[PDB]
Amino acid sequence: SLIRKKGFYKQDVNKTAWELPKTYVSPTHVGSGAYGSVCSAIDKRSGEKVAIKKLSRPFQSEIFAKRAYRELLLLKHMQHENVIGLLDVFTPASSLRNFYDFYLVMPFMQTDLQKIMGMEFSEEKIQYLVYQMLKGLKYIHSAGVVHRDLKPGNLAVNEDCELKILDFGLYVVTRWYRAPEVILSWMHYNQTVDIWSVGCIMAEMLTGKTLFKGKDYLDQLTQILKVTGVPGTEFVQKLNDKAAKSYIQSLPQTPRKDFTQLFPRASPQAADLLEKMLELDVDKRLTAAQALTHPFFEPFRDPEEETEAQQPFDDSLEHEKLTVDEWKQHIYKEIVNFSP
Ligand SMILES: O=C(Nc1ccc(Oc2ccncc2)cc1)c1ccnc(N2CCOCC2)c1
Repeated sequence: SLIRKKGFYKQDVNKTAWELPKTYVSPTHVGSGAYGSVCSAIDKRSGEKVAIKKLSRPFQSEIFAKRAYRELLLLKHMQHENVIGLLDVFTPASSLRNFYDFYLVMPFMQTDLQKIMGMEFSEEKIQYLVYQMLKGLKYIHSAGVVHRDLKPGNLAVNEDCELKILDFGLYVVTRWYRAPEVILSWMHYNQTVDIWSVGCIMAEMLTGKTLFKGKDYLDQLTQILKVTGVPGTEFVQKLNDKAAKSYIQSLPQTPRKDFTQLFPRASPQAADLLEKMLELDVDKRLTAAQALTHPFFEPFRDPEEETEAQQPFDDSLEHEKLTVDEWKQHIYKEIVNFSP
């Protein structure tokens, strides 16, 4: 019987107590979040900088335990350059009675797109970043996983502009990057909801300004339609929301675009790619794989880097309804069963 496993040491980080293995040193506060907090550290074994996430009271309710479990499984399942992944998982606990929390170890990312946004952006930089986005999206999609909430705050970068996607498999919150069909639920969505997000993010890189805002979903829609133009009969028919369909048929039918005019500084190839991602029709909107073939990425394209998951993300317990204690049992085993 022990207080914590050997080789662990107690240290305060950002005025909270952290219990870390010896191999991780010089922990340094990074951020405090909704369900945990993060620090950086040096893996003295390799001297490389990692990020360590302390889960906060993951076992306080079935909802917290599932979520914490889900994050672990997803990070573990994805193996891709542009998708955040797992280097290590640990807990100071020595038994189930001990089991209060666990730590996720991941590669350290200096910053994110939300924090370096606004600064003009050359098209070459845009080509490079967006190309990495699409590759990561192609990978998670191929595993049957959609992000649903892609945003600059979710795209981590280092100083070399290497990119990894975060937080995949997640009144009036801001929904600037969200797909119309999700905000209005006016037809069923596919994996190309994330592509809409990429379009909004790319557009913002080009101009320095958020593409779509609005106090409420209707004003956002009005801003979206200024750009996409009012959709034609082919699209209108696919709508499963008759009230929305009515509303759309009753609008001043303002024709689409000329994205060359909406983005008067964009290259033809960039405007063309934008046109195909900012597409209302979820059946015509580009997939990640298809957008990767676009000429806008010619200088960076390497088909070999455009991998797919070999296996679909398969959580048999995704639907299950279990007791917090049972959840801890599974999370506990996964941690034991893990290997770096
Ligand atoms: O990226 C993730 N986690 C994560 C991202 C960044 C992070 O902090 C870092 C990482 C690297 N460098 C700096 C900070 C810590 C955890 C992540 C992936 C997939 N699913 C996630 N969840 C879905 C279920 O509930 C919410 C959690 C989280």
